[PDB]
Amino acid sequence: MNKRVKIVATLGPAVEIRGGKDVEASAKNIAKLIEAGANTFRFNFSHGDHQEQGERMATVKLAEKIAGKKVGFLLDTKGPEIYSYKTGEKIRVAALDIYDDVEVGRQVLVDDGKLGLRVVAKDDATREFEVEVENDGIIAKQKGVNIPNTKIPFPALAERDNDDIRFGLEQGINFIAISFVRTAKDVNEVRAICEETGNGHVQLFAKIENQQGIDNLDEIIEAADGIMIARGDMGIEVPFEMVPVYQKMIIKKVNAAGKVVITATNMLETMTEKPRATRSEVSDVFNAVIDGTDATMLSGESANGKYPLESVTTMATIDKNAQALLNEYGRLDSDSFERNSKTEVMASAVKDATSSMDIKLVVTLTKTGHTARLISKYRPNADILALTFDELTERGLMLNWGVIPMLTDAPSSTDDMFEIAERKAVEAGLVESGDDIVIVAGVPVGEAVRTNTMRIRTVR
Amino acid sequence: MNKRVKIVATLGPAVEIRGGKKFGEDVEASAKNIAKLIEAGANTFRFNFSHGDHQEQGERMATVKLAEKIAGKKVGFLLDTKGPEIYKTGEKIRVATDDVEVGRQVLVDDGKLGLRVVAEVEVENDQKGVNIPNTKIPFPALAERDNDDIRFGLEQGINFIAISFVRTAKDVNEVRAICEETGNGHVQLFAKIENQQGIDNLDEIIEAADGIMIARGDMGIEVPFEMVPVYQKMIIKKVNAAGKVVITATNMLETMTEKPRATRSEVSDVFNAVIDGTDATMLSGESANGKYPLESVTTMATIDKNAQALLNEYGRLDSDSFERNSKTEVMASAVKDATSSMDIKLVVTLTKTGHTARLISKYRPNADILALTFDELTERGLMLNWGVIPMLTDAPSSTDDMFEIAERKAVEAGLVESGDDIVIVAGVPVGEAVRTNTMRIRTVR
Amino acid sequence: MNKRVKIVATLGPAVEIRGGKKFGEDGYWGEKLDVEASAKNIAKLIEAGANTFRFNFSHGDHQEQGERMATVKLAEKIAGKKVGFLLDTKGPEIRTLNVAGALDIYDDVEVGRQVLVDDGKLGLRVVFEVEVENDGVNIPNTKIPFPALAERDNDDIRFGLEQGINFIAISFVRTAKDVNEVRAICEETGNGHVQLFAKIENQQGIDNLDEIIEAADGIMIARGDMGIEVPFEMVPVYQKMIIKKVNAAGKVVITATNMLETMTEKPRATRSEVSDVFNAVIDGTDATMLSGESANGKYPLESVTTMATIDKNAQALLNEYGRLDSDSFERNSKTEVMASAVKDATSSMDIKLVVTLTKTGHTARLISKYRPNADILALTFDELTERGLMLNWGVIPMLTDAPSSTDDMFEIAERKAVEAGLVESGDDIVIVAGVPVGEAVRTNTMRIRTV
Amino acid sequence: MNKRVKIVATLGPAVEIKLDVEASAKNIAKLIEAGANTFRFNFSHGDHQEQGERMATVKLAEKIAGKKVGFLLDTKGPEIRTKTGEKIRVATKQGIALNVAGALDIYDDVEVGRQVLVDDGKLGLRVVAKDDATREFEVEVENGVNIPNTKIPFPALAERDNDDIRFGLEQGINFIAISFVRTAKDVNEVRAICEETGNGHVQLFAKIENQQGIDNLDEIIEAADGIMIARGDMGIEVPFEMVPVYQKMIIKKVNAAGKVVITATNMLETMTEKPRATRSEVSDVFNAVIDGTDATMLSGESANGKYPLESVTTMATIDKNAQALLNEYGRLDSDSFERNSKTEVMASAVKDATSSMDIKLVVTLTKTGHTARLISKYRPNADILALTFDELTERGLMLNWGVIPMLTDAPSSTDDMFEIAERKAVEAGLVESGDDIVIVAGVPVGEAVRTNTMRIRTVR
Ligand SMILES: O=P(O)(O)OC[C@H]1O[C@](O)(COP(=O)(O)O)[C@@H](O)[C@@H]1O
Ligand SMILES: O=P(O)(O)OC[C@H]1O[C@](O)(COP(=O)(O)O)[C@@H](O)[C@@H]1O
Ligand SMILES: O=P(O)(O)OC[C@H]1O[C@](O)(COP(=O)(O)O)[C@@H](O)[C@@H]1O
Ligand SMILES: O=P(O)(O)OC[C@H]1O[C@](O)(COP(=O)(O)O)[C@@H](O)[C@@H]1O
Repeated sequence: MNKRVKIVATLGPAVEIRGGKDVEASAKNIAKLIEAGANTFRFNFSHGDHQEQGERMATVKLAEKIAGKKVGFLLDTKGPEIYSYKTGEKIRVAALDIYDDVEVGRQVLVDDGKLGLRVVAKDDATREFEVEVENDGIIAKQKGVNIPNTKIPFPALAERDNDDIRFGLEQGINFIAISFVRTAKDVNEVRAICEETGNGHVQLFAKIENQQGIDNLDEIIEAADGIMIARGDMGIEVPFEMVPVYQKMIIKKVNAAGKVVITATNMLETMTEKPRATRSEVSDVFNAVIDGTDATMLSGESANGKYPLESVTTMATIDKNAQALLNEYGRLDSDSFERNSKTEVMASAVKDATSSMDIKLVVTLTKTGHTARLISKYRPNADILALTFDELTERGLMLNWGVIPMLTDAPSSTDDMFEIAERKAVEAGLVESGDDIVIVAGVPVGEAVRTNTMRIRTVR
Repeated sequence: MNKRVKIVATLGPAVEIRGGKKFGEDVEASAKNIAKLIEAGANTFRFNFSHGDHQEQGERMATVKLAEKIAGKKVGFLLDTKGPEIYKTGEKIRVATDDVEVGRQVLVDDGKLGLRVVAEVEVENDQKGVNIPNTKIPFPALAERDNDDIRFGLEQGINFIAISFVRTAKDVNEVRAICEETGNGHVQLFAKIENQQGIDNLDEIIEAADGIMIARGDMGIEVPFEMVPVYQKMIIKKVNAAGKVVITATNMLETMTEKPRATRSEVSDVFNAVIDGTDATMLSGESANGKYPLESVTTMATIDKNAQALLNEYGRLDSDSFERNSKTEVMASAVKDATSSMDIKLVVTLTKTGHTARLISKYRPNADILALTFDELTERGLMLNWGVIPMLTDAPSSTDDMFEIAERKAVEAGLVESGDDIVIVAGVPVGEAVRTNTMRIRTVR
Repeated sequence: MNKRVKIVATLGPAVEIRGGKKFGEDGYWGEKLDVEASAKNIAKLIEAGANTFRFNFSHGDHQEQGERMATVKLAEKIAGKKVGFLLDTKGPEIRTLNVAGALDIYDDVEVGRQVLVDDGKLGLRVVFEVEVENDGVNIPNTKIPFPALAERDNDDIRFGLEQGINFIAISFVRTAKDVNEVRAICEETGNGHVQLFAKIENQQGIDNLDEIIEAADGIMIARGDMGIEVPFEMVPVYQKMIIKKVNAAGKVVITATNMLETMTEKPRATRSEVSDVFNAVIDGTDATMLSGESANGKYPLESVTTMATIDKNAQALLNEYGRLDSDSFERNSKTEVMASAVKDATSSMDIKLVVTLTKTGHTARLISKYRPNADILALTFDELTERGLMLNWGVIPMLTDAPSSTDDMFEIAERKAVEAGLVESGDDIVIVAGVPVGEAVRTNTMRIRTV
Repeated sequence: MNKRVKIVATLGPAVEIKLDVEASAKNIAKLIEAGANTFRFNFSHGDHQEQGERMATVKLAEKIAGKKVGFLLDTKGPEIRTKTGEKIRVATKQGIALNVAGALDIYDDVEVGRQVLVDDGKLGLRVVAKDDATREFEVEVENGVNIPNTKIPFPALAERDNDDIRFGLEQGINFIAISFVRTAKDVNEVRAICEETGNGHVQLFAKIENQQGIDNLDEIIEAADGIMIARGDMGIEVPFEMVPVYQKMIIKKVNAAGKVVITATNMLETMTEKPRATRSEVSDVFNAVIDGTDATMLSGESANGKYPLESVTTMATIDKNAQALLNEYGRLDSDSFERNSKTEVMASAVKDATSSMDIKLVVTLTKTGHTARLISKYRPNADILALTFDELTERGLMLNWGVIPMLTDAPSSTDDMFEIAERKAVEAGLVESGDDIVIVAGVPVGEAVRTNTMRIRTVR
């Protein structure tokens, strides 16, 4: 019984066992988050340096060979960043001069948006904001400041970020989560690097963190390969009771576009410290599966928590069960999609087959992962083994709902792709004799040009 | 545009030209006539054995075999068995023989004169056929008058038998005993429902039979005349659910027996038979013995063709409720999906027995269904399934590309042209595949 | 079991006794109309379920029409039930050519048009030099400038309003203008209460269907001529699309022509005629019509009774097979939302009767738009609005005293229902009214009450 | 814009100022202004005396806030109070060991292969052998005491339970949540106390904490007046990954029954020691409102947190956003209910009017509060003003979805309840001139059994 929601697990020091408190030891430890249900590790280049990142990547390539399973490599960029008080205390506040881009009536928030300073006056002397306090609270050395609803001219791509992804593209990554995507352009420029440097295979998840990115969700979905729902920044930058509705609506739109969405931040946050999750958190990751998410993500829980292995297995088991109730309660609705291509109508016909019968497995023989993404779109009640013929495409499919990618030789004009499909499934022990599978391919290899053939086969 | 609903035309004198003189005033003359019913959209000729001798039926079936040669199209051959058979308000009268309750009605001449038995009968309103509604009278499940006729038919070469006055599975099974004992298992059996006992046992009759003939004449006398609309909707639904074929019969373009144009109730009634889900519509008297036989076929074909353009909006069958009971079904379902997802011009099934062509027809895709079959008897046996166009082809070799043969037979048929998308289903590889197991979406070159 | 689908029975010589002799007995014409004998012939059609009589002003002079309407006013008193009076206009016409208003059609019949003869059985193709194509006169797809209202129709409608009619059925409606011109006669002469049914009978009438329904009080599908003027195999699609639309408009539809035609000669209808009446009801029609079958046929009483039982049986299956859908309606007024809530109530429990205290019949029309699964008793306060309700689906009109501001209309409602013989005790009814009387502007209260 | 989803706030030291009261009265007072609808006194963290004066404190809180609220008492209910491989032992013996509630021999009920979870389902002791002769247990360590999936005959009515139920009924309460309900009888011998005392008007909420209570859900719902989903204990008694399944299915069965349902546990949990909620917490609160819950519960977040007023104002914000997405995402579907009574069917028409037109308010003239409970079940798109004529059913409606309980003098047989209906709502500040409202009542008053008539009126 396989887990179909993918897990994106952030890495950090928690798994890195430093001289007993060291590669092959902590590679044998992250190879355990792989066996536990992690499909992609996140490297947040906001909390490390290239020397620390470049190392923690060669050590995961070690764990893949320990565990036998491969995983995806995702770089998260850093992107635009910016004494206890009591109410009414009118004060003020001081590399871009954001002076004329924040206006009166805005709100300046410090630390997880925990202290509000409404800007009441435009002091123009020392270029300062005459603000005042709305609630008692702190300002600590170096904590996040968000000025919501403002459109501060941050670069489409900050070169701090430019250098970061360029280093990732040369170690060997598969995805880039772009932080603070406000327009399609913030995506296009990271795209222009992936093609310039010869890495068209990389997939871009835009992170939606503020109102600029929600009011542009369409044109961003169009330009990106996925959406990461960075709820943290979004839950400061827009009303905190609107991220449940914005999350339901993002998962639906992104599924409609045939792309991947990842639901992020705070999913098992207690389990950073304590060894068990609140039932508010088991509710959350469960509901993300019913809203249609491709993948659930661990941030702090996996990177710098006491229980890194525990929060993967936890998510894994919640995800595993919540998949069992998508028939009854599922919110995605494939029956409303326009089938906009021959491969997509085929993907529909496969969903129909799994609804009509007990299909154990769908197999697709796919060069670029297109029919695998499209089958995944329709969320069949069966797992999708995607036989592809190049590791980059294989790794590129590891966040798609239900997809199990697997390398095999590109087939010649003279070999039953249908026996190959049965053979590779059984080798993987995903089907036992008498199981029914749905195999799709473009046949005959040579004249096919797209997936064009659906076959129902019972395993010998 | 191809007529999906099939027409069963009852044969008789109205087209048979005897010594140059028409009916009511020579097989080559009558063959050029029958050739015109065929191009007009007759898919199957009916031979009602209830009115005719064995000399007559033999000679007509002669005439249509020539008609196919003239017409360049084949049709099916249907034998209608005859089977079981038999004053003013207040006159008191008796009649002479255990199955008739004192309370039953007797009706002489086509259910118009009413004898309500009281011990002895009494008239109720102001060698004839008699009905006794709501009685389980033990007519032989297999009569002998019929037993001889059926054997006489299978002799000549027939594809269907319509069993008059079915009321239990026994009445069909014993006619199916005769077909697989003469080595014509290939013959398909329509169970005419005509009375309450038929309707009460309709499920077991559907199961035994290959299809129902909704026999509305007798059925109008035997059940209350205002429930046959209700029965017609519920029989078409159930037969369809059982992957079988339902003919809707008698009185359809009635006044076209005498006048050149149909009443607006008649047009409405053919029209609604399609919307309810009929596989076929039937002309009885209208084409057997009537002044405008070809105009009756042409009118029904024109009506049938329109009503199918509205099956999506108005249509009553609903394939989403069906349970796919075999791997061939879930692929029939998956074909219907394909035709819903994009503009598909034709379904092509390569089919040894026509099983696959029937499950596809069952699902009623929005596309015609070209059936590529390898013997004349499977071919003719598919001519009453909704939307199936039977086309004889050479059995594909172990090297032939059957998706190519599907395209070439369809372009030969003139059912497709360069640009059209088609769905093609097959058993691959040929011979070793136990059932249709492959679906292809092919663009026509 | 009250028949909720109303019937329109055309009257004619078939029910009329002329000196002991029935219609067709040798020497029946130029005799003495036995009016009291003819009145209890007619009176039995009324009991058998005829809800309104059609006087077809194409096959009668003004005196014979005037006399028959008299006989029907008697028949009511025998039957102890009242019916509506319907005038069917002659309309624009051409016959073998004689044209109405002696018009010259020559400058607007283009070439490539058809010319049909006798019930559309023989075709003539304009090349008028015209060729025969196969072995009354219609000219499909033309816009012959027939006056929006001729004069013979003007005089027919006026004679009829004088006698006292409740409905007019306007022949060959091509646009709203044909309707608004008869609506002006009706208002000009005091008869603003009269209701107009447009007969859609041709391509321009169908092309203009929306604006016509907007002008009229409802539609008479006259499938006869419609099937000569448009491709015969469309009449079903048009029947279904007109019923759905006239219902979305909360107006009345009548399905008509050849419905039980075999019964005009032989005494039992064919299977396709029983089919046709059944499907009309399942389609959504308020009303089924008889023409020849009841006017000059050998079994007018039987054809009425047959239509009634098909209609009574068909209605019991509207819940399954029924084509109309009151769920997609937009409720455009507070009375409609009350109509909606009545219909919801008759769906949650068994309701044997809905009652409405209606001054104008509005609430009655809006309730019957929603096709609740009960009967509708309309208690109205004059014979004009009572009779005017008589072709609305499921509506039983009954005249009662206008309630006073010191009256329980809910007890009035129960008392009248028990008087009519529709309820017994323990039955559940929905009652609807504007309370308090003389202060409520509109039907604003519903109540569920045990008899 | 009023709030329809009710809040149950648990009171504790956190709002109270020796214990003063007039100072504690004006903390509790703005909890009511925030949205707190019913106060919960968990009678397992305090004696009869202290919890007595807190109920005295809130009723003057009521009269400074200018709104009345409800009184819920949670029984202590049944209880058992007391690294890998360690083969320890634990004893069934009493007064030696387990502090079984009211003392019991729990031996011949806990079979081998069960599981003894000490310290909040923290530690796991897999029972491996039974010492039939001694009667103790032989366990083996795996990774308060809960023993899942066993029918321990816990005191169906302990006198410790019997004691505090009677002190509440004397002090003026409204609801009793009954802990660890496992059969119908656990509500009967507490309802038999209420009818006894002359307090049949009080309503009982079965707290479902264990598996027996989930196997017996139907007959308990039949016997109780509501369910409190105690996701605290439930997460330990059943597999933690199914409490979101069981929560969704509980709320459905409870709302089909026409009874109240409360989502409790861990809901705004971080809002105890931190000032803003996790994004998994807000999604949790949000989802239970889409699930169709009548009320949402704060425990320690208002009983002993740093931010009790803020926990209620935030929960009040999430409830009023989720309520506005009920016509789109709502899991409850009233179109499937059978309409059993003539009051159900009148409630069904009120629903109809709120979907046929803009209905600002539905008003019920009710005495039992029945009609207001049938209307609430069908969840009309509008608030419910329930007029009833005594503070002893006025209080009991305060946990029903959407209903604003308001008291006035019972009407005379010579009046139009409708006029007084329009008159309360205008005084109540819920409607202005032109508002369309739906009034339901039984007429004529003094000779009419059930709720009888429905009227549509536009506010004078
Ligand atoms: O059916 P569509 O959307 O036109 O996709 C067809 C395209 O996808 C491809 O078939 C790639 O498909 P796979 O990567 O799934 O094998 C291309 O050859 C082809 O051009
Ligand atoms: O898939 P099902 O319904 O079990 O039926 C399969 C059977 O019908 C057949 O497929 C025949 O099908 P066709 O005649 O339509 O090719 C047999 O080969 C097989 O025994
Ligand atoms: O609710 P609506 O459609 O605006 O109807 C309002 C009209 O209905 C009427 O009550 C007519 O109603 P009744 O004839 O049914 O009594 C008028 O007085 C009123 O102006
Ligand atoms: O639910 P039912 O069967 O209509 O019964 C209605 C019940 O509610 C009551 O009408 C109470 O109604 P209220 O809501 O006005 O208090 C009782 O008279 C009656 O027993």
